[PDB]
Amino acid sequence: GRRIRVQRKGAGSVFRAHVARRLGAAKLRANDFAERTGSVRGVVKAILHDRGRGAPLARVQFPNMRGEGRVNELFIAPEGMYTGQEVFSGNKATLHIGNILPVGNIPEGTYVCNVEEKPMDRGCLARASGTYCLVVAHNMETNKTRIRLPSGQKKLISSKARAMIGLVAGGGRTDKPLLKAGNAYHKYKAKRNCWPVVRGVAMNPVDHPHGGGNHQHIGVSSCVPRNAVPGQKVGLIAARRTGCSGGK
RNA sequence: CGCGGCCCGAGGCGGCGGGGGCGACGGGCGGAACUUAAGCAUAUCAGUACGCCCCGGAGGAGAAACCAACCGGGAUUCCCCGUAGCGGCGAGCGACGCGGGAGGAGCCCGCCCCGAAGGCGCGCUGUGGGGCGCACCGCCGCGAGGGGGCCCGAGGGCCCCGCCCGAGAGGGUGCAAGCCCCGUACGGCGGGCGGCGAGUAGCGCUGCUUGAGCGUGCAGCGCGAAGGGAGGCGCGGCCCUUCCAAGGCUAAAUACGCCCCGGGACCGAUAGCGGACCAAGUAGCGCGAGCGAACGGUGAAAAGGACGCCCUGCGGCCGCUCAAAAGACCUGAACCCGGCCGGCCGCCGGCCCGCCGGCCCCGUCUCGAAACACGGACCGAGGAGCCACGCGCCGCGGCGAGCCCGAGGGAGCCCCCGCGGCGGAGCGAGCGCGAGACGCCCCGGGCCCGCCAUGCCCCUGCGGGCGUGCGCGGGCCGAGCCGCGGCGCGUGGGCCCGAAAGGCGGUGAUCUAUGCCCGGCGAGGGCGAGGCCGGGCGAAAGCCUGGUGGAGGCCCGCCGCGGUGCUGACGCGCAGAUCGCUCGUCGGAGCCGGGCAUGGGGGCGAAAGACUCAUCGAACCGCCUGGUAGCUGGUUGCCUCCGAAAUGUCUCCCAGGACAGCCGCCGCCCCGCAGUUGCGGCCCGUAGAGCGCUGGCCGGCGGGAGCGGGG
RNA sequence: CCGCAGAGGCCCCGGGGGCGAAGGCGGCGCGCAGGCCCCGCCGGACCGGCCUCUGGUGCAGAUCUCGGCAGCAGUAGCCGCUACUCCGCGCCCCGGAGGACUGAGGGGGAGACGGGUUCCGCGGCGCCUGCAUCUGGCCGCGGGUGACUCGGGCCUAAGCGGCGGGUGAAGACCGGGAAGGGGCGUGCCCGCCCGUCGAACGGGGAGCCGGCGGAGACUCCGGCAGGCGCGGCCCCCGCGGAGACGCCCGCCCCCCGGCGACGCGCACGGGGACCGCGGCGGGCGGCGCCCCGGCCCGCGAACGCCCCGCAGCCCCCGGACGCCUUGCGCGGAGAGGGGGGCCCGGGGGCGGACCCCGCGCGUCCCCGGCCGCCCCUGAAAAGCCGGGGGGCGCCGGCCGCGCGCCGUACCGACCGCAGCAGGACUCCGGGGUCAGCAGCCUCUAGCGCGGGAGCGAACGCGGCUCAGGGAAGUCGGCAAGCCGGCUCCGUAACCUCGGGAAAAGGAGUGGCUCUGACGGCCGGGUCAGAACUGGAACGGACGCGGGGAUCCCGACUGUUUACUAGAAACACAGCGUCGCGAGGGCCGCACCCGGCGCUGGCGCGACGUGAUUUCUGCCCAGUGCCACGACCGUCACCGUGAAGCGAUCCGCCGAAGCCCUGGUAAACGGCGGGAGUAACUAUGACUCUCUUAAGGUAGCCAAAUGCCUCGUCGGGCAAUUUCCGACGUGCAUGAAUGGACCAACGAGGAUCCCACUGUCCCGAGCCGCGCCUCCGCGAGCCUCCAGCCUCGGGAACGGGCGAGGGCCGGCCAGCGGGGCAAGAAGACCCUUUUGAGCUUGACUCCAGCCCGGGCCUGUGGGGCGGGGGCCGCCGCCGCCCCGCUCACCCGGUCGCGCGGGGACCCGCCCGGGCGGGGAGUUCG
Ligand SMILES: [K+]
Ligand SMILES: [K+]
Ligand SMILES: [K+]
Ligand SMILES: [K+]
Ligand SMILES: [K+]
Ligand SMILES: [K+]
Ligand SMILES: [K+]
Ligand SMILES: [K+]
Ligand SMILES: [K+]
Ligand SMILES: [K+]
Ligand SMILES: [K+]
Ligand SMILES: [K+]
Ligand SMILES: [K+]
Ligand SMILES: [K+]
Ligand SMILES: [K+]
Ligand SMILES: [Mg+2]
Ligand SMILES: [Mg+2]
Ligand SMILES: [Mg+2]
Ligand SMILES: [Mg+2]
Ligand SMILES: [Mg+2]
Ligand SMILES: [Mg+2]
Ligand SMILES: [Mg+2]
Ligand SMILES: [Mg+2]
Ligand SMILES: [Mg+2]
Ligand SMILES: [Mg+2]
Ligand SMILES: [Mg+2]
Ligand SMILES: [Mg+2]
Ligand SMILES: [Mg+2]
Ligand SMILES: [Mg+2]
Ligand SMILES: [Mg+2]
Ligand SMILES: [Mg+2]
Ligand SMILES: [Mg+2]
Ligand SMILES: [Mg+2]
Ligand SMILES: [Mg+2]
Ligand SMILES: [Mg+2]
Ligand SMILES: [Mg+2]
Ligand SMILES: [Mg+2]
Ligand SMILES: [Mg+2]
Ligand SMILES: [Mg+2]
Ligand SMILES: [Mg+2]
Ligand SMILES: [Mg+2]
Ligand SMILES: [Mg+2]
Ligand SMILES: [Mg+2]
Ligand SMILES: [Mg+2]
Ligand SMILES: [Mg+2]
Ligand SMILES: [Mg+2]
Ligand SMILES: [Mg+2]
Ligand SMILES: [Mg+2]
Ligand SMILES: [Mg+2]
Ligand SMILES: [Mg+2]
Ligand SMILES: [Mg+2]
Ligand SMILES: [Mg+2]
Ligand SMILES: [Mg+2]
Ligand SMILES: [Mg+2]
Ligand SMILES: [Mg+2]
Ligand SMILES: [Mg+2]
Ligand SMILES: [Mg+2]
Ligand SMILES: [Mg+2]
Ligand SMILES: [Mg+2]
Ligand SMILES: [Mg+2]
Ligand SMILES: [Mg+2]
Ligand SMILES: [Mg+2]
Ligand SMILES: [Mg+2]
Ligand SMILES: [Mg+2]
Ligand SMILES: [Mg+2]
Ligand SMILES: [Mg+2]
Ligand SMILES: [Mg+2]
Ligand SMILES: [Mg+2]
Ligand SMILES: [Mg+2]
Ligand SMILES: [Mg+2]
Ligand SMILES: [Mg+2]
Ligand SMILES: [Mg+2]
Ligand SMILES: [Mg+2]
Ligand SMILES: [Mg+2]
Ligand SMILES: [Mg+2]
Ligand SMILES: [Mg+2]
Ligand SMILES: [Mg+2]
Ligand SMILES: [Mg+2]
Ligand SMILES: [Mg+2]
Ligand SMILES: [Mg+2]
Ligand SMILES: [Mg+2]
Ligand SMILES: [Mg+2]
Ligand SMILES: [Mg+2]
Ligand SMILES: [Mg+2]
Ligand SMILES: [Mg+2]
Ligand SMILES: [Mg+2]
Ligand SMILES: [Mg+2]
Ligand SMILES: [Mg+2]
Ligand SMILES: [Mg+2]
Ligand SMILES: [Mg+2]
Ligand SMILES: [Mg+2]
Ligand SMILES: [Mg+2]
Ligand SMILES: [Mg+2]
Ligand SMILES: [Mg+2]
Ligand code: NA
Ligand code: NA
Ligand code: NA
Ligand code: NA
Ligand code: NA
Ligand code: NA
Ligand code: NA
Ligand code: NA
Ligand code: NA
Ligand code: NA
Ligand code: NA
Ligand code: NA
Ligand code: NA
Ligand code: NA
Ligand code: NA
Ligand code: NA
Ligand code: NA
Ligand code: NA
Repeated sequence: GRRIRVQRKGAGSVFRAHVARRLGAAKLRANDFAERTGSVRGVVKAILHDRGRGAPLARVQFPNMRGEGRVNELFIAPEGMYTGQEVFSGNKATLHIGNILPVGNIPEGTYVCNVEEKPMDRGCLARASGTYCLVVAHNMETNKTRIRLPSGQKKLISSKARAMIGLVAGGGRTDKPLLKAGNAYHKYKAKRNCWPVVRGVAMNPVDHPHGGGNHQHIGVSSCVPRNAVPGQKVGLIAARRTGCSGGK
């Protein structure tokens, strides 16, 4: 046979993300001495649309603390943030929607977004439109805090990791049908080359393990083991069960 | 927080080096497959092709941590000579020592002693010096000797008579030249003590490699030393014989293309190099890597064509130069053709010559070809069992218990000298033992040697002698060595041409597939969604009606973009995919241009195994490669003498082979033969015949002990 | 033995030769033959008998190689693109006259790419210009491309390269962690880190008119302007307004900004150019009759100054149910009103330059303010400018100079072997008819293209008409025909309520003469009505749906086998499952390193089904997958114990895996037989029996799926192997390998009805081109030889052979019975110890991944188990756990005021497991 679609994707070429006309990487403000002691004030300048992304981005201007002038940031906007609003970051930031503060100072039961797994990594956990995390409990003896992820799993992170109050803006996007093939075309034209999708049973044996036969059908079981080598891992990988169980 | 030394680093300046090129030879790495094994996977091809790196006129190797087992040799290289071994123990593969030659050459550093005596801006983290005690090339030149007659366009021709010679090699000149010219032969000049190399040697595990076999050489990882290494079977112990690794240098004898010189039983213009021609790796072909032709000749001398006459010009005639037009050119065949002149159907035979008689188209495979089996329009030229090595047998020559142009050396292609080797004794796994008795020749017996087994005797004793018994090879008064020729087989492209494939290194996204960036484009109509305004109804919620508005992968339709049907035209085309009508779509998942990206078992794919420059169920270019073929086609003069088989056994054998049979040639010897009848002895169970045996099968008539049916 | 080429010898005064060698042509003789010899003619310088030696040594064939050449044959052919004629002069060149065409998406006028001199003048016909040629893109000889303002040179896009270094046997490939530059002017100050690479369409400082040559022009000349620099002379450090703002011009550094700079769309408004109508002036044509009715011309740039400029945005007074668009929209966060400011690719006046006058619909281009749309939001940089703070100081006017390098002719003359009906990007776009940039005719401009004449057979190609009938033709209504514009009337079942729908189906339409309606302080077209009148005619050419009733498949728009398949195949929205929380998942990759990822579960990746509606049954025995399930048995190296001279051998120890215990079917898949039985018969609700992991549920059916089979019954027909409706123990239906149903849609498959017709009964007539005859030009394929039949025998179907019957010789137009006609070493079938693609529970293996030990690799503490009761020595052996930081690793930061892990991981060596993802090979 020849190389499969999954094997060809990993080599780049016509399978790279289309990044032209993107505003940049969205991140929390970097951690420094000024906000390790007090608070730093900024102002929201604009709210913009990012190609490929479902959630809006906000441009926030802060004073420069190692010289003269100003510093421009790029945040993921929580719901309810408006142009001209002033926000704070630091150990002494107040509990308002746009503010950034460490999770140790956030009361249990609060909604947070753009949480950082390890201190000083600039956010990585709740970044897609409509998502949020919950602060569950604190442990002052070990200095660790428990959170609940959008998938429902529970994780322990250090109490010095920062987050933003609120939930990500743009919630409800997936409640509307795409309806037409032309809509999915535009959606994926803003992201990467991955659409439309040809079924494996509709191919010839030379280019997929599912192809061939006098009727269209999968010859064997579709569950493959975890240790299958790269050209073999197609179908359901290491599935614990299959079918529509119906219960919890 | 400052500044001096040492150490470790940074920027600049000066002077010196490096890099790239070379179809051979040389060194170091990486590393195939075709092919053979009648299949194939270990093996082989091959430590090859090819890729990468690096010198030189040579390179590399080199002065024992060597061979050997001897009444020993003694650094490296090159020539002559020849079997241990490895191996689906198959096919295949394969060294070295001893011996004879060419050439010949030896040494250093570290460690140890002194310590700046040194190459002095460096260097004690070591420069410099030493062992300490006993005892063929090039350049320049000169260079002899014939006339007369005849006849030719010109003689180097014919006849007669001469000369030169350290020169009679050759070339030129109007026809075969020692003496017509240049050259050829004969010249000159220049050039006792101290001290021996550590992440090493070795070992364990793993990979490659070798003839190296319980390891030939190398390497990775782990462990890791003091006297050490080797002696072609491992381990432990004790001896003997030999050498001193883990640092370095070195001439000679040897190999070889381009370029220059000489020679040849070589080719002679479809040959010889692809390339004999004032322009060839040229013209021309391909996006590119690459591919790559054809074309020689007047005559001694260009003397390369006078004059004249016709002609509207184009041209023609007549003649001129020359030995000759040999006139763009030597000679000038065949096929095919025009004129004039003679005939009427091919071949063989007879004849007073058109009558009679006979005659299917060759080559090939085949039981069988005129075949409706294949190849062949015609003509010319080219066109296919050669060579090397190995093995067997035959003939001839020389010498003969011997024989022998090895390499090489003597300045003599042909002369002189010149080792192995083979032969001379076999058998046996091996320790080992070891032949006489007869014979024109041949065959056969009989004895003897070795291997195996036995009986008796005895010294020096699992040792000697004598005898006996089967089988296998050898022997009994040596026949070989070298060379030349032939026949057959094997290994090499291997008589000539012919695959579908496999490998190595390179070149392409002008077409086409997908993506990204920058630009551009879409006549005219139809339908009439949300939102908004007026009027009416209603208790309220709300509803009814007229207008406005201008949504949509909506509809009709032009250019564009496609490609349905006629299964129309064309189908030696306009065209290696076109033309005409008819048709699908036409604001969108639309169409078009340029730039850029993805590369071959890879890419790209709204998926047809589609497309990737007329090439895709694996592109193109060159090379391995004249790849292999038990299969199809072809394989070139005459006469004479002999003359088959299409069967048996085995075979991954059934379209092929080996052994036997049939046949040819070459012989040799001298010993009665026969595909026949007659006479004498013995053997066989077929035709026919038959129903005694083994089976089968119609009835008739008698006896009834016993049994059954029925009266 | 004959012959060929060459070597060593002989050839009696030293072989034969211009008194004529080799070779060629014709003719005798000799030899069984292979061959040899002699004679005549041609030719013009070499040749060879005998002996010994040597070899690239003798041709009819190979779909042989190279060269030449025949018949066929004066044959096939010189059919697209409407067309030429008379005279000078010749069908083709030039001129005049006539007749036509392309038809503004041009056979027009110009560029980009590609070509490379094809361009121009003079001359010419040897080649080419498939006929001719006096012509030419052909041949010869001379010429021809001018830039401060146009393009390139500069910028950056998608990309490419470089980078102390890293890796690999190299070639090479990969790359942020590295003491990485300037200024002013000599001393100080500032500063983390690439590119004068990549766009003759994107960005960009500035050009217009007139004229001149033979071939060049935004380039030359004349005139009039712009931009950017340099040098002299004079030469200034801000005022007005109530405000929006105005008016006369400062630079350098740090920071903050702007311009450059950006989507699509139906409409609405403005400007320009084009177009048309009327008037006045100038010129022309025709004129049988009319004609102030026909045609042509009447021009004004860049740039400078002054006025005007709707909508938009802003200022002042003051304090509201008003203002206003086609649509909207706005107002106490300040409307209307009155009075002002700013921008506006534009217009007017005066200059440039001694300007005929008015009016209007439409077309194209550009601009404007709004509104609508997106799970789509519609480039960047050089360069230029402004503001704040700081530091500095003439900065403008006049007058002079200057502006380097390269492209530049011409062409669809380009690619397809060619002067090939193919392919090949863009710009400008008149009149009439009309909805129209459609079709048809035409002004401007261009131009008669592989040649002509005759004739008017068959037959072909492209067209036309046809009595009566009307699908009877045929596999099949294939082909052709019918319909069609606009206005009015009228439109069913069904439906996802949006459609169906132009459903179906009717009627009207010309010309002329009139009437009314709709604006403005002249104009315009449109809509409606009436009389009259033409062969019972009017969308009079052109352009332009035939319709209806049903079944199957796919929801729909879309895509596909370039060159035989456009579909029911693929895609699709929707639905469902599975994996992953970054120290992760999936993939690339020889190594170093990469992609998703400028990402973070409303995400990313892997699969199946395939809109809506209604549903989606039972089975975990098999195979697969999964257990932070369990360590039962087995299962490595290493380690450790016993024995041994040693090599070694025997035990223990026991990671993953398997085994074991469970879960899982929108995982792969699977889903039964035999008997008896109800008051006629028949059937079987019911009973018995064997048996599975479970025994096919809801549905559906002789279906695109039913062998038997043309199943049985009903409908439709005169008559039906077709079609529709039912029936069902269904060879072998069936539930996301999805079941059933379905409005809209379809160059999809199928049956019937209306209308229509040469499809047919059954053919006839006609038009143009070819054919045919002529002048000019002029090939391919094929070919053992030949070319009349019947029978026989024969490789079993003869042109030839045996026996009979016929036939002078030579040609033409046609034709398709033969020549087993041609085109190709059968692709079907078999064999060969010949392949390749693909599969897997064939056999032998490899990457990759998982798991264990050792090295890398430090510094401390502790627990357990082994060397009647222990106590062990504190040194012996194993396994295990918890710290610290210094190795090692990861993150943040411009190293401006700091983190996370950690002796584990990673890497390397050896060992075990998984492993059609991949490789090689076999398949008597
Ligand atoms: K799919
Ligand atoms: K080898
Ligand atoms: K045959
Ligand atoms: K045949
Ligand atoms: K011999
Ligand atoms: K390939
Ligand atoms: K046989
Ligand atoms: K009997
Ligand atoms: K440019
Ligand atoms: K020009
Ligand atoms: K899907
Ligand atoms: K199971
Ligand atoms: K069925
Ligand atoms: K019936
Ligand atoms: K269709
Ligand atoms: Mg398919
Ligand atoms: Mg497969
Ligand atoms: Mg199929
Ligand atoms: Mg230097
Ligand atoms: Mg070979
Ligand atoms: Mg073989
Ligand atoms: Mg073979
Ligand atoms: Mg083979
Ligand atoms: Mg070998
Ligand atoms: Mg050397
Ligand atoms: Mg002389
Ligand atoms: Mg001479
Ligand atoms: Mg030493
Ligand atoms: Mg080997
Ligand atoms: Mg020994
Ligand atoms: Mg040497
Ligand atoms: Mg030649
Ligand atoms: Mg005769
Ligand atoms: Mg006869
Ligand atoms: Mg043959
Ligand atoms: Mg045969
Ligand atoms: Mg036969
Ligand atoms: Mg024959
Ligand atoms: Mg010949
Ligand atoms: Mg003898
Ligand atoms: Mg050959
Ligand atoms: Mg070959
Ligand atoms: Mg192979
Ligand atoms: Mg390209
Ligand atoms: Mg392209
Ligand atoms: Mg729209
Ligand atoms: Mg549409
Ligand atoms: Mg056709
Ligand atoms: Mg034809
Ligand atoms: Mg790859
Ligand atoms: Mg005979
Ligand atoms: Mg066998
Ligand atoms: Mg009998
Ligand atoms: Mg002569
Ligand atoms: Mg020869
Ligand atoms: Mg011949
Ligand atoms: Mg003709
Ligand atoms: Mg016309
Ligand atoms: Mg031009
Ligand atoms: Mg010209
Ligand atoms: Mg020319
Ligand atoms: Mg410019
Ligand atoms: Mg310029
Ligand atoms: Mg550039
Ligand atoms: Mg531009
Ligand atoms: Mg000028
Ligand atoms: Mg010009
Ligand atoms: Mg020009
Ligand atoms: Mg070409
Ligand atoms: Mg053309
Ligand atoms: Mg019919
Ligand atoms: Mg019929
Ligand atoms: Mg039709
Ligand atoms: Mg469809
Ligand atoms: Mg469609
Ligand atoms: Mg096709
Ligand atoms: Mg088709
Ligand atoms: Mg049922
Ligand atoms: Mg059925
Ligand atoms: Mg039915
Ligand atoms: Mg049917
Ligand atoms: Mg019918
Ligand atoms: Mg079934
Ligand atoms: Mg199910
Ligand atoms: Mg099914
Ligand atoms: Mg015949
Ligand atoms: Mg006959
Ligand atoms: Mg015919
Ligand atoms: Mg015929
Ligand atoms: Mg064949
Ligand atoms: Mg064939
Ligand atoms: Mg066989
Ligand atoms: Mg194979
Ligand atoms: Mg395989
Ligand atoms: Na070099
Ligand atoms: Na040299
Ligand atoms: Na010749
Ligand atoms: Na001559
Ligand atoms: Na015969
Ligand atoms: Na044959
Ligand atoms: Na033939
Ligand atoms: Na004897
Ligand atoms: Na349409
Ligand atoms: Na297929
Ligand atoms: Na070959
Ligand atoms: Na002769
Ligand atoms: Na030959
Ligand atoms: Na004219
Ligand atoms: Na038109
Ligand atoms: Na979707
Ligand atoms: Na099955
Ligand atoms: Na294949």
